[PDB]
Amino acid sequence: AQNPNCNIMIFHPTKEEFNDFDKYIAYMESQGAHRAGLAKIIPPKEWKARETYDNISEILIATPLQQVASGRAGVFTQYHKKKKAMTVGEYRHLANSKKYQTPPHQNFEDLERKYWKNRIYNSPIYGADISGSLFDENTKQWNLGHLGTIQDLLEKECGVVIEGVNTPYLYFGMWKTTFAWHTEDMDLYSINYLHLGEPKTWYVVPPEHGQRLERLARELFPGSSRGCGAFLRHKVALISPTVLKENGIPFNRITQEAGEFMVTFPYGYHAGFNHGFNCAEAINFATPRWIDYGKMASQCSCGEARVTFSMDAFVRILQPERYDLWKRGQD
Ligand SMILES: O=C(O)CNC(=O)C(=O)O
Ligand SMILES: [Mg+2]
Ligand code: NI
Ligand SMILES: [Zn+2]
Repeated sequence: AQNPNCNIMIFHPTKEEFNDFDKYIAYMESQGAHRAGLAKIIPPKEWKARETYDNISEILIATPLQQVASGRAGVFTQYHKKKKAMTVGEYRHLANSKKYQTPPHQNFEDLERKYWKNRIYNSPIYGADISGSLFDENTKQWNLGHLGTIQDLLEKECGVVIEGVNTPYLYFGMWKTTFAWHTEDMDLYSINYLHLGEPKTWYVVPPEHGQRLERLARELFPGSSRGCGAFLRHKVALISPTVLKENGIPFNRITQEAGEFMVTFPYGYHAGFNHGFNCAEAINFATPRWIDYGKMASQCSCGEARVTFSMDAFVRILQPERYDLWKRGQD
């Protein structure tokens, strides 16, 4: 069995290997990359996402979100407070302000220490889930707006034709912006490209050990667990690496820098934080190997998780027994 310790693997495809996206994902899996839940892909030196980032300031962040924490430094939740609209140029100036800018630090490890010590005492502002793309249309390789759609994958594998679309989303971050512990909708894959700016640190639990993280989360968040049998779908709970180590939960960590892709694999729980002002693009995708994970994915039916239109069909076709309850949670 490849990668039996479930380490995060880093790939360096050549320009030739970068042509066929599906083939390269299958290659990484042949080497055991999915066992980690996360992989890093460094694009060939000849590749670029677009020519420059000099003209992005006028993109609108319609509903910036202030991420307010509650709890203790290593075990906390966050809620998202809506703020007034602002442009990317306005948001960048805000991220760089004395109130929000990255503090002086020695290296990524020192910054990680400062994040877990101090995150809860501040409320950073995030642009999230902004439909759009920063890939140039002429970028043919690994262009996250030109991938094969999940609806087409389901049709190819299972024969069923369904409604729905699959487009990418932009994220604008600043120091201490935080992504809570979660798997993707329907335990899909994700791909994330860091277009510009400061890094993102990721934490990940191997898919084969995801239920260990779920059991710890039920212990640490006991009222939320009573409220919903899939409350991590709410995407609000944080647990630090020190707490995970104290509780014996298997995990790994890695820092993504600008110009790098990260792939999350089905049922790989992940969480993390941004180091400073940045912009990322991400989208969900599927392969044949996902189908079995989609069929088994937990679902939130309490009303909190509310998701895209296109998840309806996935539930309806892959999880018909659950469909009526889940749809009630959507309405
Ligand atoms: O950029 C982001 O905020 C978050 N990305 C992910 O959790 C992902 O690609 O799965
Ligand atoms: Mg612009
Ligand atoms: Ni994710
Ligand atoms: Zn719920």
